Amino acid sequence: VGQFANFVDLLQYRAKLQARKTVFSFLADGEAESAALTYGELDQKAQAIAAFLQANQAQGQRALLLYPPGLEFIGAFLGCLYAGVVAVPAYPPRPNKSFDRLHSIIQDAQAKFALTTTELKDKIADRLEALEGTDFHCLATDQVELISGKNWQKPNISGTDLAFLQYTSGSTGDPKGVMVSHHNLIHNSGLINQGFQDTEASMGVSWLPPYHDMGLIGGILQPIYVGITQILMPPVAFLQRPFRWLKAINDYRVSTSGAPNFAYDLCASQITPEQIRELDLSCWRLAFSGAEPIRAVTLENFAKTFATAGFQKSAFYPCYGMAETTLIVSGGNGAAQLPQEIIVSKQGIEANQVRPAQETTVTLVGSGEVIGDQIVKIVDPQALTECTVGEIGEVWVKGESVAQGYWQKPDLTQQQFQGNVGAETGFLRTGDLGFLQGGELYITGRLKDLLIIRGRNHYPQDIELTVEVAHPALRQGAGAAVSVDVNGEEQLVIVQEVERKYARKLNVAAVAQAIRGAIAAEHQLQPQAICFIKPGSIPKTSSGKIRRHACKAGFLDGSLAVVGEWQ
Ligand SMILES: CCCCCCCCCCCCCCCC(=O)OP(=O)(O)OC[C@H]1O[C@@H](n2cnc3c(N)ncnc32)[C@H](O)[C@@H]1O
Ligand SMILES: [Mg+2]
Repeated sequence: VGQFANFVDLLQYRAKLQARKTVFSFLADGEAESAALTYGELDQKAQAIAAFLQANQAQGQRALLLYPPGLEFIGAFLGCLYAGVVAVPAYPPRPNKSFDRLHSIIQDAQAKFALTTTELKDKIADRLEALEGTDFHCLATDQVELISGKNWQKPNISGTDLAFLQYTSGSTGDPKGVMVSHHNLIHNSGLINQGFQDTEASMGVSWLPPYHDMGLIGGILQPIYVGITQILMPPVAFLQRPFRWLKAINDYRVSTSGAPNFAYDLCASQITPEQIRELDLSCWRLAFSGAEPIRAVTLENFAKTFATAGFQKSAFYPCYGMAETTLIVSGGNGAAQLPQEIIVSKQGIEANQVRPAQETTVTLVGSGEVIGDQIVKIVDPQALTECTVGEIGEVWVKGESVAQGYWQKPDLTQQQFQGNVGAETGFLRTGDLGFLQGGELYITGRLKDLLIIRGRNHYPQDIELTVEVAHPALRQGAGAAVSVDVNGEEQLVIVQEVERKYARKLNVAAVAQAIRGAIAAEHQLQPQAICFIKPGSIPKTSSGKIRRHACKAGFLDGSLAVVGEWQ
């Protein structure tokens, strides 16, 4: 299984050894099973979608995948890998909504094809002719006869061949196209396994969106790499009823499931004690947390709320990675059983220094140990010099899981993927600030979002966290801290969402004073402005990640749903 150069060779091996073993079982409601596929059935569907793609002239071309969460997406993705089509996964179009995001990906990828369901094709095909022209082909893959796979021409695949374009969320700018090779998929899959240590006997459940990151290389490809059964449900099922995630873990004895930090909080806040009494989570040995700052308070609250249900905090597996690194770089608590946490000086962090406080203290959770034969270095963003111990700098990654570059973006590719430091070359600039401590990599935040006000460095998420809890009328997770230029000097602007219940009876001055008071105590900062926005109006990615730069653009252009303003 570890001699496989690509996932096409690998699934074909699994379709022989475990043909009748169930690979994916989809619960459309997060409760009852709706559909399933065996390794043999997944292989056959893949050869058939492949043959449909090759006859449709898609080989060597880029194809958008537009599918609802389900097994059709999975089959279309593996069909593209079998066919030699560069797949471009994306969130599907939704009703009463624009296709701007989708057209922008089509223009960037120079895609000639959209792969979708019969239902969506009948609703979007003419809109795609309007936007992309007649030479663009919206194809449906859900009604391909399985006998078509007899006409599949196996491409001569090498690991250096490009498999798919993984587009970034667009939190810091425009989505960029990550060129993920076949070797990138195989190398990182092994890296996830050197850390997760899963076996053919491991069970998995995943509500994560299948389009990108943890949902695709981990929720779809890792089950196939390890030869295990994965239970899958739509993210909306978990979001509406978080108990469905933990009930599935209990029901199928799931060993390995995980999600971003916010999901652990929602499970803790929205699961009743009667529901906790229906749970047995002793089966959960790896509970991963990635794609978002891991907060120490969230780890403790989950461990405390669910210890009666058998959850152990030793199961928490902190992990870090990005699309430019395929998926994972660091993970695990090392020789420790519990996620390593350091208590350091707040003002020190604002000064790129990690030191004890002698000064308010901050608690930082490690994002894991560098997994495998990859090399992580902490470098100064401007001087391109390697930071010493206790210094905070840009995380730099050199390894075989580093993507080939950004699609049709040559200048940015040389800048971010040709990182030179001292006598070293070939490093990827992650754009993430952090530091090395205890063999563990800690992450402080994103460079492009870092706020520099009054000669001090301020992390936007640290300020957003203070504002959300300042008044009950503020919606948590729906706020942005941005720097605007006032007379040549940088100042702080807060764009925060008000709660739907508090929108009509909102005391702008009272809540603004609660906000100014909290930011001054914790950050010694005075907001130039506080813009209160309507519930659900914050510029967000398709994932839900806040676009802070677009909040500053909208404040400066007046495009926000303003229900209140302070200046
Ligand atoms: C059968 C068993 C199943 C197997 C499952 C395996 C799956 C587990 C591996 C997930 C490893 C995590 C990667 C996430 C990718 C992504 O997140 O994709 P991407 O959209 O490119 O965002 C990138 C930016 O997210 C921010 N970020 C990511 N990790 C952060 C952190 N630990 N702490 C703070 N910030 C963080 C950061 O800023 C980063 O650069
Ligand atoms: Mg990024």
